[PDB]
Amino acid sequence: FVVPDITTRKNVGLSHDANDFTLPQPLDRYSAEDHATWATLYQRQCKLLPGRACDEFLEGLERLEVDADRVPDFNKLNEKLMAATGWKIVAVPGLIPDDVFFEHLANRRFPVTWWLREPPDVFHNLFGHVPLLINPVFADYLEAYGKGGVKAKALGALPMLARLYWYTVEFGLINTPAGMRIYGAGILSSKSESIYCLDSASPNRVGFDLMRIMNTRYRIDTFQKTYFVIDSFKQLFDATAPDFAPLYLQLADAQPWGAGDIAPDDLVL
Ligand SMILES: [Co+2]
Repeated sequence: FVVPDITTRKNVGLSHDANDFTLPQPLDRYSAEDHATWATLYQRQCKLLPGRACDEFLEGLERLEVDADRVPDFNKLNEKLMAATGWKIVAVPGLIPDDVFFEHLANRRFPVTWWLREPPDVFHNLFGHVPLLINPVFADYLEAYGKGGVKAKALGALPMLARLYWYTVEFGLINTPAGMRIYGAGILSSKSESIYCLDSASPNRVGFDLMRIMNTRYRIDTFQKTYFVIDSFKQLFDATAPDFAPLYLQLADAQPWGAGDIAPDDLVL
């Protein structure tokens, strides 16, 4: 049997723009159970993340006044985000087409799935992804990433950018004098990957390298086998400076690294 998935079920009776896929945040659809689920997830992550999340992340939660006890009102959050870096969040139904996603980031809009899991949802997207948007260097990286979507689409290279996004914005680590810390949203919203990625001898921790990353496969249904480590958000922004077109064409011919591979030139940590 095939039953409707959570995206389908949650969006019953709702609409979205056929071109940009946004909708007003449907506040009336959040039940008491939704707010309680949010509060439980927020409490869980805030207990586990000190000394694991990068300090900027935890500061962003506070500066944006991300609600601890209910699903946040996007408009209220936007008042703080806009004043900090000129970014805003927009509600979307769930996963959206790549060219739409890139167009949003290129215009300093961060798409956030509106609905919550039952006890890539609103907790993952808002709690995991949004706090670092108050950091001007990280925000500029996302904008530059977005702006690259047009060229990538024209060259059939969106999956090569998707690898960069996955291994930075979703699953990135940042080294600090106090020890390795986490900035990837997929880790920051996770119950246990937050532990494994810092504490386990199992995964590879490899120094950030743009070409290497864009040549690296990833898998979505398991903890990462490789994490890429930056020294600064400036390293991410600076990585977007050159022309990606000849990088894409070089990679198009190559065999990608597997998700668990170590490459000959890796700086291994
Ligand atoms: Co994500």
